[PDB]
Amino acid sequence: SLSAHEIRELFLSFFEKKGHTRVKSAPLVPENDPTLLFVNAGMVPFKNVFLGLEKRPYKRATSCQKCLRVSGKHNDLEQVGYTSRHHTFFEMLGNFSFGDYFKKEAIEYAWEFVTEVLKLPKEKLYVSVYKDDEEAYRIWNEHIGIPSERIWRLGEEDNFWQMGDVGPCGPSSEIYVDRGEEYEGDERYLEIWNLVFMQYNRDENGVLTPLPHPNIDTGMGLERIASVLQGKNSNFEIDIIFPLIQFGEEVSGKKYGEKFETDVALRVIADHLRAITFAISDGVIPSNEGRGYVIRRILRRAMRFGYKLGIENPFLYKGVDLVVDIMKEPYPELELSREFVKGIVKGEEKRFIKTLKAGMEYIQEVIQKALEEGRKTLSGKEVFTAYDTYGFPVDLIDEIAREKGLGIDLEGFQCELEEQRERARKPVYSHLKELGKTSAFVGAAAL
Repeated sequence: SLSAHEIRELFLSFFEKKGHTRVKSAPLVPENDPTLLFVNAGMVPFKNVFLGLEKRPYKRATSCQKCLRVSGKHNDLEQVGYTSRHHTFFEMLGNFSFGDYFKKEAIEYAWEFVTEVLKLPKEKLYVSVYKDDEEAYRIWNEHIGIPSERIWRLGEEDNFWQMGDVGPCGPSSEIYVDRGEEYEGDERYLEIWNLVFMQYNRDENGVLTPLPHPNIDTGMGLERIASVLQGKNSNFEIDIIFPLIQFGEEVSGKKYGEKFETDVALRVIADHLRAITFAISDGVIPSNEGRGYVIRRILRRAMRFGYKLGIENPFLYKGVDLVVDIMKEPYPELELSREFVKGIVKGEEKRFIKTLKAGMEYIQEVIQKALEEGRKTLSGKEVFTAYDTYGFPVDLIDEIAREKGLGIDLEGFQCELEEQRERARKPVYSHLKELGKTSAFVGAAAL
């Protein structure tokens, strides 16, 4: 019913209709936060304002934020392709108070938007609050008029938010849509909005004291809500994503929705195309460490799944064109970076494709021999070969082996690394013993 592009502008213009200043998406890469690789949510750009370190001409903000979930405590990379809900890159709609309005308004606005602007039947909406948050329950039940039967009081894991282990925190309220009895669990009661009531400060001892000025933080995933409004069962079948699945079909000659493993590769390519396009446009260069390596991995993973579909040549650079053309309205700057991003991608593909094929042969070889001889893991040496000789990211090796039931000898791989680190001994820096763990985020040459 509503195009993804349409949903975005509405959200923005609706909150703009209420004192909110439309702040544009901060780049995926944090200008000054060398600890965090990518912006993973809404408030990150606004973090200091929520703390009182940065002032702002406004007390109300709204935005559609370019987000990546490929690092640290918010890392969905391992799941991308296997489900219908996970992303590397995605857009988050948010409304924030610093701290002007609190729970009531945040709830009032959110209810209005979902009922009036989104036009979703109110009897098909469920809400969750923190069991100890009586104020929030009250607002929903009495003031908004949600029957007690469509309100959930849940615990800390479900309804309490924290900025970190210390600092600003508070209860949260999530809005769900009952998609029908034809579904199950969180797929039936699909969350579309998370409202955060930044109410408390947690000190170094874990004690919670009230904040002088309560804050508001919210997040609504654009791809997910669009799937509800477009009646889709997957984020990948939406107007602004499905064309990329079709790009995968056209190049491979395989069809979506026939074989599960075929769809996985298709979803991986479609999603990764958006990630690489947006990251390289925002200034990231594929390298062997940090932000550059995460995208190298993403790009390599996509190359691998395409080759799994029988694509013997580079194709990912062609997909950039589609993404740019699909996302040029809300992000007109993607057009200035188009050819630049395309060239970078093609060069990366061209640089690694032959080494990927040769590596896949080696990996499938030792994998096959291990099954013939009754081995349940790839030895440390074999993992080091594919990682060092063929430049395969560890996570990728672990995933290819996982396809046939084999794990990877982690202690043996750690051992092998010290022995290699030793060849120089007898950029990036690793504690000894960290090396096994550090190798999941850097290329072999970086060690």
